[PDB]
Amino acid sequence: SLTVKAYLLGKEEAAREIRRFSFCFSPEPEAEAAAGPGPSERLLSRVAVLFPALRPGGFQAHYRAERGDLVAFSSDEELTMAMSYVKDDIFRIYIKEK
Amino acid sequence: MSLTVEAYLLGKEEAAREIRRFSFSFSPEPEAEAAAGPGPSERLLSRVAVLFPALRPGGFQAHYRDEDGDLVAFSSDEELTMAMSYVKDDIFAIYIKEK
Repeated sequence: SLTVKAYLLGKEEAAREIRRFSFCFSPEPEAEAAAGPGPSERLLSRVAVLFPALRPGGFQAHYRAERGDLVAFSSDEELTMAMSYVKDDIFRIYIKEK
Repeated sequence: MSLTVEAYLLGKEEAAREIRRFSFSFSPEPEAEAAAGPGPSERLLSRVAVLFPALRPGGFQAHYRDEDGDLVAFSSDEELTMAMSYVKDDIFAIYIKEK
């Protein structure tokens, strides 16, 4: 399992709301239903129901890189890399509504 | 078994406004038929309301400290079972904040 921590940012980039959810170390939930994506579409799904303060699918999750800068990710291929940075079982990300 | 839950009221300067505690049951949920999903969360959030009338009845969010210490606004039973996993004693501390 892997707990993913999300950080809500308003106008002053200030933590608006904080929530976490238990994730599976597996690559994807389904094998047949999955039509390409998996982790991204899954995470972005929770963040929506967890952060109703903003649109359901009108937001972009930005993750810190080796440099620290923010990189709005939206693809499974990007997730597998994001986890490569964190050595622990905690995946932190910056949530921002479009 | 029993478990006392301590709540901390926060105003504008995040200063302790009011302090109150209530005896809780170690059981998973109070009812089995009436319960329509939730249990501990809906139960705790119920007391905090009657205990902290200074704010809205259901217009508040309880934040609990994590392994890191940061505040995590919880609102689901699944989140409660985890919060208790942190505290080893029979005292559950939480930060109450009115929306």
